Amino acid sequence: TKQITLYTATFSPYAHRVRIALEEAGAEYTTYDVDILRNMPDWFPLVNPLKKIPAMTFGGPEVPPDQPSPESAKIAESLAMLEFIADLFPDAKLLPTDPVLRARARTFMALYENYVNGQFRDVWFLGTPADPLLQALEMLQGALPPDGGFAAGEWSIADAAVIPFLARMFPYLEAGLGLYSKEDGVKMRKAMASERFARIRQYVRDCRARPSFANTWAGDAEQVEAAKTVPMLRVGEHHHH
Amino acid sequence: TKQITLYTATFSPYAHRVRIALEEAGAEYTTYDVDILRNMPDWFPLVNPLKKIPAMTFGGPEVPPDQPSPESAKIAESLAMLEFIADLFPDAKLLPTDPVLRARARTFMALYENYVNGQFRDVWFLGTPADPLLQALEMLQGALPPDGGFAAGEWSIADAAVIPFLARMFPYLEAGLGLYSKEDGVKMRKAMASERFARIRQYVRDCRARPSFANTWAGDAEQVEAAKTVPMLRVGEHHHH
Ligand SMILES: N[C@@H](CCC(=O)N[C@@H](CSC(=S)NCCc1ccccc1)C(=O)NCC(=O)O)C(=O)O
Ligand SMILES: N[C@@H](CCC(=O)N[C@@H](CSC(=S)NCCc1ccccc1)C(=O)NCC(=O)O)C(=O)O
Ligand SMILES: [Ca+2]
Repeated sequence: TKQITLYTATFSPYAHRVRIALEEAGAEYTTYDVDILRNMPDWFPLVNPLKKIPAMTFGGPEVPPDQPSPESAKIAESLAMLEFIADLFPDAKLLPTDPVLRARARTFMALYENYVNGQFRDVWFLGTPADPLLQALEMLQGALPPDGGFAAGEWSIADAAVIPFLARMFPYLEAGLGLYSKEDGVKMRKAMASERFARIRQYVRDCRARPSFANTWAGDAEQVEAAKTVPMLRVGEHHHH
Repeated sequence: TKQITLYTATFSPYAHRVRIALEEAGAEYTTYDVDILRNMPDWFPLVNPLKKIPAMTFGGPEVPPDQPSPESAKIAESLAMLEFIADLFPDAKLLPTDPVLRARARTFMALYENYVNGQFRDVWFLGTPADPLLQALEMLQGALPPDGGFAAGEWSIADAAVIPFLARMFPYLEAGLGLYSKEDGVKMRKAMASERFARIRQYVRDCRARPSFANTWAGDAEQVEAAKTVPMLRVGEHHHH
């Protein structure tokens, strides 16, 4: 198989998505953990001109990750990477075969990206109000099959897309990480433990139980420590509405 | 053989995406145009509970669009619909077969969704400064093959995803529709006419020349009039500095 190199960082939920999918695929791959606390290496724009993590190279000669080759394909954007891995490894069935079930997976990924993800970003990094995030999570939970299972029934890349963010939410809340107020932290912790969110808590447990999560997660406390190194999580800053 | 119904509106670039893809697929389908100036029908949340257009039903008995059946699948989110149409009509080759070229298509869609679409929204609906939108458009332009072609080479759903927005930009600017100032309107019109943006103009021309655009566009002047009906475009209102 043509080589896969993923440029990643422990804190990054977008990178985590692609690590999960690569584990589920059974792929051979290399990871290279960047250090955002130091100057970005001058080679990094060769693998992602937008200066984003994850970055992915595919094919080309086998080279050290810090010496990327011009011959490798440079694949940008985590959701594009998820669909790429699903295309590369059809025997791993990272999407359903049925068109309608595949659409459920794609719909779930779009619902998350369009209505939930920006709320996580704004509540955590800007300290905007928590209620719209809780409303968007309740909407997303309503898209899950009610009786159990994953977004499209069997596990798929839709679950790789979403679990990195939901799995960080619980330990980040408990550690008090984020720019939201104390009041909104209390509200979120009570809501996420309440009966209204029992289905999404089961979904999180089901996704975390898979080896693809265990093998790509540093541990709750270690992930909290990695997130504390993120400059935009301006420590000691909180916003109040 | 299963029925497709698309709930649409002329002004909506998101619905336009799916009309283009259905044309390219050679699908048999029904459209039902909603009227956002009157009360939303009580049946509409049965097809989409987020109150969004487009909405799609698939399968079930043939029924009038205003009497949707519980037996049809209810598909939400325009990009999920595009991928669904590609899956349903494999002989139409609405995505490449090669995995790397497929990833170019997905990347282009993610670049537009994540970095460009929100700039269009800020500038048109809030009147924020135009420079970040021009920067994001230059980035998107840079992702196209420079010597010609569509986003992934051959035409794909990536081009159905992006042309509705780029095609509206030119006539909207010429009509002065959107919350940006005259100064930023002049700036954008000059920029989009300059050699800096020749490649994206070629892209717009190439996408517009296909029958799938012609058969799904009401004409520039008619599309402008339809957009004037949108409340959040606040016709007559402009924000300065
Ligand atoms: N749309 C993109 C988004 C990727 C992204 O935002 N990644 C990083 C942000 S980009 C980043 S960390 N780039 C680092 C560039 C760099 C490389 C090497 C050394 C130093 C810096 C992230 O996880 N932020 C945290 C959050 O939003 O919760 C995608 O889906 O891949
Ligand atoms: N993420 C969604 C976005 C869909 C969306 O925003 N659609 C409409 C907005 S939702 C809409 S128009 N809802 C109408 C609901 C309705 C149905 C029937 C009667 C009355 C109202 C739109 O085109 N807005 C214009 C723009 O953003 O440029 C998608 O990708 O499908
Ligand atoms: Ca439901």
